[PDB]
Amino acid sequence: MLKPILLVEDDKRDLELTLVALERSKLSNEVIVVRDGAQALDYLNREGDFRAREEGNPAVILLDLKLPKVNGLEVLQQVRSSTQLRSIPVVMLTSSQEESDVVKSYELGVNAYVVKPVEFKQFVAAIADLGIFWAVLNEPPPGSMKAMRRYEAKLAAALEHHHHHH
Amino acid sequence: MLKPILLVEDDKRDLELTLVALERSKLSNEVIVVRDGAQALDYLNREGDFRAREEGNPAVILLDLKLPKVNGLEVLQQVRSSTQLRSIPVVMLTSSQEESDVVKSYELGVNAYVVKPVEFKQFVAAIADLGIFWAVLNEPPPGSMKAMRRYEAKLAAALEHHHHHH
Ligand SMILES: C[As](C)(=O)[O-]
Ligand SMILES: C[As](C)(=O)[O-]
Ligand SMILES: [Mg+2]
Ligand SMILES: [Mg+2]
Ligand SMILES: [Zn+2]
Ligand SMILES: [Zn+2]
Ligand SMILES: [Zn+2]
Ligand SMILES: [Zn+2]
Ligand SMILES: [Zn+2]
Ligand SMILES: [Zn+2]
Repeated sequence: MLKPILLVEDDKRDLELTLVALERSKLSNEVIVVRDGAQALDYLNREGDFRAREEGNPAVILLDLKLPKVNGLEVLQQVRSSTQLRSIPVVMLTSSQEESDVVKSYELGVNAYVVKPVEFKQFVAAIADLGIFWAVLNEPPPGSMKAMRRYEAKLAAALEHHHHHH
Repeated sequence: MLKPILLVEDDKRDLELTLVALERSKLSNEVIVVRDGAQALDYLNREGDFRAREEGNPAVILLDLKLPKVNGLEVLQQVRSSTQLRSIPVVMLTSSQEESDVVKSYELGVNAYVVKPVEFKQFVAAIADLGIFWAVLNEPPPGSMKAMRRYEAKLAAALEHHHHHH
Protein backbone atom coordinates (compact mmCIF):
# COMPACT_ATOMS: atom_id res chain seq x y z
CA MET A 1 0.00 0.00 0.00
CA LEU A 2 2.73 2.47 0.98
CA LYS A 3 4.98 3.27 -1.98
CA PRO A 4 8.74 3.62 -1.64
CA ILE A 5 10.81 6.80 -1.48
CA LEU A 6 13.56 6.93 -4.10
CA LEU A 7 16.71 8.57 -2.75
CA VAL A 8 19.02 9.60 -5.64
CA GLU A 9 22.37 10.62 -4.12
CA ASP A 10 25.96 9.71 -4.93
CA ASP A 11 28.14 11.32 -2.30
CA LYS A 12 28.29 8.75 0.54
CA ARG A 13 28.75 11.38 3.26
CA ASP A 14 25.62 13.13 2.04
CA LEU A 15 23.77 9.84 1.78
CA GLU A 16 24.58 9.22 5.44
CA LEU A 17 23.14 12.55 6.50
CA THR A 18 19.99 12.12 4.43
CA LEU A 19 19.34 8.56 5.69
CA VAL A 20 19.89 9.62 9.30
CA ALA A 21 17.41 12.52 8.82
CA LEU A 22 14.94 10.01 7.40
CA GLU A 23 15.52 7.55 10.26
CA ARG A 24 15.15 10.34 12.83
CA SER A 25 11.95 11.65 11.24
CA LYS A 26 10.33 8.22 11.54
CA LEU A 27 9.01 8.62 7.94
CA SER A 28 8.26 4.99 7.18
CA ASN A 29 7.86 4.47 3.42
CA GLU A 30 10.56 2.04 2.28
CA VAL A 31 13.68 3.86 1.11
CA ILE A 32 15.41 2.82 -2.09
CA VAL A 33 18.83 4.31 -2.73
CA VAL A 34 20.41 4.71 -6.20
CA ARG A 35 23.74 6.47 -6.63
CA ASP A 36 23.60 8.15 -10.05
CA GLY A 37 21.09 9.40 -12.60
CA ALA A 38 21.41 6.27 -14.84
CA GLN A 39 20.36 4.04 -11.94
CA ALA A 40 17.53 6.42 -11.04
CA LEU A 41 16.16 6.28 -14.54
CA ASP A 42 16.48 2.45 -14.52
CA TYR A 43 14.51 2.30 -11.23
CA LEU A 44 11.77 4.63 -12.52
CA ASN A 45 11.45 2.86 -15.88
CA ARG A 46 11.80 -0.69 -14.40
CA GLU A 47 14.91 -1.56 -16.43
CA GLY A 48 18.41 -2.70 -15.58
CA ASP A 49 18.82 -3.82 -11.98
CA PHE A 50 15.13 -3.04 -11.49
CA ARG A 51 13.74 -4.94 -14.45
CA ALA A 52 11.88 -7.35 -12.19
CA ARG A 53 10.34 -4.90 -9.71
CA GLU A 54 6.62 -4.46 -9.18
CA GLU A 55 4.83 -1.80 -11.26
CA GLY A 56 4.29 1.59 -9.59
CA ASN A 57 5.79 5.04 -9.04
CA PRO A 58 7.61 5.95 -5.78
CA ALA A 59 5.71 8.24 -3.41
CA VAL A 60 8.53 10.84 -3.50
CA ILE A 61 11.89 11.29 -5.25
CA LEU A 62 14.67 12.89 -3.14
CA LEU A 63 16.92 14.05 -5.97
CA ASP A 64 20.45 15.30 -5.56
CA LEU A 65 21.47 17.58 -8.45
CA LYS A 66 25.13 16.42 -8.26
CA LEU A 67 25.14 13.08 -9.99
CA PRO A 68 27.88 11.32 -11.89
CA LYS A 69 27.22 9.80 -15.33
CA VAL A 70 23.72 11.30 -15.72
CA ASN A 71 22.98 14.66 -13.98
CA GLY A 72 20.04 15.22 -11.66
CA LEU A 73 18.51 17.81 -13.98
CA GLU A 74 18.36 15.24 -16.82
CA VAL A 75 16.46 12.87 -14.45
CA LEU A 76 14.05 15.68 -13.52
CA GLN A 77 13.42 16.64 -17.18
CA GLN A 78 12.76 13.02 -18.25
CA VAL A 79 10.45 12.57 -15.26
CA ARG A 80 8.44 15.71 -16.08
CA SER A 81 8.36 14.89 -19.83
CA SER A 82 6.91 11.42 -19.18
CA THR A 83 3.13 11.00 -18.97
CA GLN A 84 3.76 8.04 -16.63
CA LEU A 85 6.25 9.71 -14.29
CA ARG A 86 5.40 13.41 -14.34
CA SER A 87 3.04 13.25 -11.36
CA ILE A 88 5.76 12.10 -8.95
CA PRO A 89 6.59 14.69 -6.22
CA VAL A 90 10.32 15.72 -6.21
CA VAL A 91 12.39 17.27 -3.40
CA MET A 92 15.57 18.67 -4.94
CA LEU A 93 18.69 18.50 -2.75
CA THR A 94 20.77 21.59 -3.75
CA SER A 95 24.10 23.18 -2.72
CA SER A 96 22.81 26.68 -1.96
CA GLN A 97 19.68 28.82 -2.04
CA GLU A 98 21.01 30.33 -5.31
CA GLU A 99 21.06 26.88 -6.83
CA SER A 100 17.44 26.30 -5.69
CA ASP A 101 16.45 29.64 -7.29
CA VAL A 102 18.09 28.75 -10.60
CA VAL A 103 16.36 25.38 -10.68
CA LYS A 104 13.02 27.08 -10.06
CA SER A 105 13.66 29.12 -13.23
CA TYR A 106 13.57 25.93 -15.40
CA GLU A 107 9.88 25.57 -14.64
CA LEU A 108 10.19 21.81 -14.14
CA GLY A 109 7.56 21.96 -11.34
CA VAL A 110 9.98 21.02 -8.56
CA ASN A 111 7.88 20.54 -5.46
CA ALA A 112 10.34 21.29 -2.68
CA TYR A 113 14.01 22.04 -1.88
CA VAL A 114 16.53 21.09 0.78
CA VAL A 115 19.88 22.92 0.88
CA LYS A 116 22.65 20.49 1.83
CA PRO A 117 23.80 19.46 4.32
CA VAL A 118 20.50 17.79 5.00
CA GLU A 119 19.30 18.07 8.58
CA PHE A 120 16.17 16.59 10.12
CA LYS A 121 14.26 19.86 10.66
CA GLN A 122 14.78 21.25 7.13
CA PHE A 123 14.11 17.81 5.69
CA VAL A 124 10.73 17.37 7.35
CA ALA A 125 9.86 20.99 6.38
CA ALA A 126 10.52 20.09 2.71
CA ILE A 127 8.29 17.02 2.94
CA ALA A 128 5.60 19.23 4.50
CA ASP A 129 6.08 21.68 1.56
CA LEU A 130 5.01 18.98 -0.88
CA GLY A 131 1.46 19.29 0.45
CA ILE A 132 0.79 15.61 -0.15
CA PHE A 133 -1.31 13.16 1.89
CA TRP A 134 0.11 11.30 4.86
CA ALA A 135 -0.93 8.96 7.69
CA VAL A 136 0.27 8.03 11.15
CA LEU A 137 1.38 4.50 12.14
CA ASN A 138 2.06 2.88 15.52
CA GLU A 139 4.37 0.28 14.02
CA PRO A 140 6.68 0.90 11.10
CA PRO A 141 6.18 -1.57 8.31
CA PRO A 142 8.81 -4.33 8.86
CA GLY A 143 10.03 -4.23 5.19
CA SER A 144 10.80 -0.54 5.67
CA MET A 145 12.88 -1.23 8.79
CA LYS A 146 14.76 -4.07 7.13
CA ALA A 147 15.60 -1.81 4.17
CA MET A 148 16.92 1.08 6.30
CA ARG A 149 19.00 -1.39 8.36
CA ARG A 150 20.34 -3.05 5.27
CA TYR A 151 21.48 0.26 3.76
CA GLU A 152 22.94 1.49 7.06
CA ALA A 153 25.08 -1.70 7.03
CA LYS A 154 26.15 -1.40 3.40
CA LEU A 155 26.95 2.23 3.84
CA ALA A 156 28.90 1.50 7.07
CA ALA A 157 30.93 -1.20 5.36
CA ALA A 158 31.64 1.16 2.42
CA LEU A 159 32.55 4.16 4.64
CA GLU A 160 34.31 1.85 7.09
CA HIS A 161 32.64 3.43 10.09
CA HIS A 162 29.21 3.59 11.94
CA HIS A 163 27.61 6.30 14.08
CA HIS A 164 25.15 4.36 16.09
CA HIS A 165 24.02 0.97 17.21
CA HIS A 166 20.57 -0.54 17.14
CA MET B 1 -3.66 -1.14 7.46
CA LEU B 2 -4.02 2.49 8.58
CA LYS B 3 -5.86 2.73 11.89
CA PRO B 4 -8.44 5.42 12.60
CA ILE B 5 -8.02 8.60 14.62
CA LEU B 6 -10.59 8.95 17.41
CA LEU B 7 -11.70 12.55 17.86
CA VAL B 8 -13.43 13.00 21.26
CA GLU B 9 -15.04 16.46 21.28
CA ASP B 10 -18.49 17.70 22.20
CA ASP B 11 -18.61 21.39 21.39
CA LYS B 12 -19.71 21.54 17.72
CA ARG B 13 -17.87 24.80 17.03
CA ASP B 14 -14.67 23.23 18.31
CA LEU B 15 -15.33 20.06 16.35
CA GLU B 16 -15.56 22.19 13.21
CA LEU B 17 -12.20 23.80 13.85
CA THR B 18 -10.50 20.49 14.64
CA LEU B 19 -11.92 18.73 11.54
CA VAL B 20 -10.93 21.63 9.30
CA ALA B 21 -7.37 21.52 10.73
CA LEU B 22 -7.33 17.79 10.01
CA GLU B 23 -8.68 18.27 6.47
CA ARG B 24 -6.14 21.04 5.81
CA SER B 25 -3.24 18.98 7.14
CA LYS B 26 -4.04 16.17 4.70
CA LEU B 27 -3.55 13.65 7.57
CA SER B 28 -5.37 10.68 6.06
CA ASN B 29 -6.18 8.10 8.76
CA GLU B 30 -9.96 7.75 8.94
CA VAL B 31 -11.47 10.07 11.54
CA ILE B 32 -14.10 8.80 13.94
CA VAL B 33 -15.92 11.41 15.99
CA VAL B 34 -17.61 10.73 19.37
CA ARG B 35 -19.16 13.55 21.37
CA ASP B 36 -18.74 12.58 25.03
CA GLY B 37 -16.60 10.38 27.26
CA ALA B 38 -19.24 7.57 27.45
CA GLN B 39 -19.19 7.21 23.66
CA ALA B 40 -15.39 7.33 23.61
CA LEU B 41 -15.17 4.51 26.10
CA ASP B 42 -17.75 2.51 24.09
CA TYR B 43 -15.65 3.01 20.91
CA LEU B 44 -12.42 1.96 22.64
CA ASN B 45 -13.97 -1.07 24.35
CA ARG B 46 -16.10 -2.10 21.30
CA GLU B 47 -19.43 -1.78 23.13
CA GLY B 48 -22.61 0.17 22.57
CA ASP B 49 -22.86 1.72 19.11
CA PHE B 50 -19.46 0.17 18.36
CA ARG B 51 -20.19 -3.37 19.45
CA ALA B 52 -19.77 -4.68 15.91
CA ARG B 53 -16.58 -2.87 14.89
CA GLU B 54 -13.36 -4.61 13.91
CA GLU B 55 -10.81 -5.30 16.67
CA GLY B 56 -7.97 -2.78 17.03
CA ASN B 57 -6.88 0.42 18.76
CA PRO B 58 -7.02 3.82 16.99
CA ALA B 59 -3.67 5.26 15.90
CA VAL B 60 -4.24 8.43 17.98
CA ILE B 61 -6.89 9.80 20.35
CA LEU B 62 -7.58 13.57 20.09
CA LEU B 63 -9.17 14.09 23.49
CA ASP B 64 -11.01 17.20 24.58
CA LEU B 65 -11.00 17.57 28.38
CA LYS B 66 -14.45 19.25 28.37
CA LEU B 67 -16.88 16.40 27.97
CA PRO B 68 -20.44 16.04 29.15
CA LYS B 69 -21.60 12.89 30.98
CA VAL B 70 -18.09 11.40 31.38
CA ASN B 71 -15.11 13.82 31.62
CA GLY B 72 -12.04 13.59 29.42
CA LEU B 73 -9.77 12.89 32.39
CA GLU B 74 -11.83 9.78 33.27
CA VAL B 75 -11.34 8.53 29.66
CA LEU B 76 -7.58 9.17 29.92
CA GLN B 77 -7.29 7.36 33.28
CA GLN B 78 -9.23 4.30 32.06
CA VAL B 79 -7.12 4.24 28.89
CA ARG B 80 -3.83 4.37 30.84
CA SER B 81 -5.06 1.82 33.42
CA SER B 82 -5.95 -0.72 30.71
CA THR B 83 -3.29 -3.16 29.52
CA GLN B 84 -5.10 -3.21 26.14
CA LEU B 85 -5.47 0.54 25.67
CA ARG B 86 -2.56 2.12 27.53
CA SER B 87 -0.24 2.20 24.52
CA ILE B 88 -2.50 4.51 22.52
CA PRO B 89 -0.98 7.98 21.87
CA VAL B 90 -3.18 10.87 23.20
CA VAL B 91 -3.21 14.55 22.19
CA MET B 92 -5.10 16.47 24.87
CA LEU B 93 -7.12 19.47 23.66
CA THR B 94 -7.01 21.98 26.58
CA SER B 95 -8.36 25.50 27.31
CA SER B 96 -5.06 27.13 28.31
CA GLN B 97 -1.38 26.39 28.88
CA GLU B 98 -2.16 26.32 32.64
CA GLU B 99 -4.64 23.53 32.01
CA SER B 100 -1.99 21.60 30.00
CA ASP B 101 0.47 22.05 32.91
CA VAL B 102 -2.03 20.75 35.47
CA VAL B 103 -2.79 17.70 33.34
CA LYS B 104 0.92 16.97 33.05
CA SER B 105 1.02 16.82 36.87
CA TYR B 106 -1.33 13.76 36.89
CA GLU B 107 1.42 11.70 35.30
CA LEU B 108 -1.01 10.00 32.93
CA GLY B 109 1.67 9.98 30.18
CA VAL B 110 -0.17 12.43 27.91
CA ASN B 111 1.79 12.55 24.69
CA ALA B 112 0.97 15.99 23.35
CA TYR B 113 -1.20 19.11 23.88
CA VAL B 114 -3.13 21.55 21.73
CA VAL B 115 -4.54 24.71 23.35
CA LYS B 116 -7.94 25.52 21.84
CA PRO B 117 -8.92 26.98 19.50
CA VAL B 118 -7.29 24.37 17.35
CA GLU B 119 -5.45 25.74 14.33
CA PHE B 120 -3.66 23.80 11.61
CA LYS B 121 -0.08 24.80 12.55
CA GLN B 122 -0.37 24.01 16.28
CA PHE B 123 -2.27 20.84 15.45
CA VAL B 124 0.38 19.41 13.14
CA ALA B 125 3.06 20.43 15.71
CA ALA B 126 1.23 18.33 18.35
CA ILE B 127 1.09 15.32 16.03
CA ALA B 128 4.83 15.79 15.39
CA ASP B 129 5.34 15.90 19.21
CA LEU B 130 3.98 12.37 19.51
CA GLY B 131 7.16 11.09 17.84
CA ILE B 132 5.29 8.24 16.20
CA PHE B 133 5.81 6.64 12.77
CA TRP B 134 4.21 8.05 9.65
CA ALA B 135 4.17 7.60 5.86
CA VAL B 136 3.41 9.68 2.79
CA LEU B 137 0.61 8.87 0.31
CA ASN B 138 -0.19 10.18 -3.18
CA GLU B 139 -3.86 9.29 -2.88
CA PRO B 140 -5.85 9.48 0.33
CA PRO B 141 -7.57 6.25 1.16
CA PRO B 142 -11.15 6.57 -0.24
CA GLY B 143 -12.79 5.40 3.06
CA SER B 144 -11.01 8.25 4.83
CA MET B 145 -12.36 10.81 2.36
CA LYS B 146 -15.89 9.43 2.57
CA ALA B 147 -15.76 9.65 6.38
CA MET B 148 -14.55 13.27 6.49
CA ARG B 149 -17.21 14.24 3.91
CA ARG B 150 -19.90 12.44 5.81
CA TYR B 151 -19.05 14.22 9.07
CA GLU B 152 -18.71 17.62 7.36
CA ALA B 153 -22.31 17.08 6.11
CA LYS B 154 -23.70 15.93 9.45
CA LEU B 155 -21.99 18.75 11.23
CA ALA B 156 -23.24 21.27 8.61
CA ALA B 157 -26.80 20.04 8.97
CA ALA B 158 -26.52 20.25 12.79
CA LEU B 159 -24.90 23.73 12.81
CA GLU B 160 -27.14 24.81 9.92
CA HIS B 161 -24.27 26.32 7.99
CA HIS B 162 -21.17 25.31 5.84
CA HIS B 163 -17.84 27.04 5.24
CA HIS B 164 -16.73 25.50 2.03
CA HIS B 165 -17.71 23.47 -0.96
CA HIS B 166 -16.03 20.45 -2.45
C1 LIG C 1 32.63 -2.28 19.63
AS1 LIG C 1 30.73 -2.16 19.09
C2 LIG C 1 29.68 -1.26 20.49
O1 LIG C 1 30.70 -1.20 17.64
O2 LIG C 1 30.07 -3.72 18.80
C1 LIG D 1 -25.75 28.19 -2.87
AS1 LIG D 1 -24.35 26.81 -2.76
C2 LIG D 1 -22.70 27.44 -3.64
O1 LIG D 1 -24.04 26.55 -1.08
O2 LIG D 1 -24.86 25.35 -3.51
MG1 LIG E 1 25.85 14.90 -5.88
MG1 LIG F 1 -15.43 20.11 25.76
ZN1 LIG G 1 30.23 0.67 17.21
ZN1 LIG H 1 29.84 9.01 8.94
ZN1 LIG I 1 20.25 3.75 12.40
ZN1 LIG J 1 -22.62 27.11 0.19
ZN1 LIG K 1 -18.96 27.18 11.36
ZN1 LIG L 1 -14.16 20.15 3.67
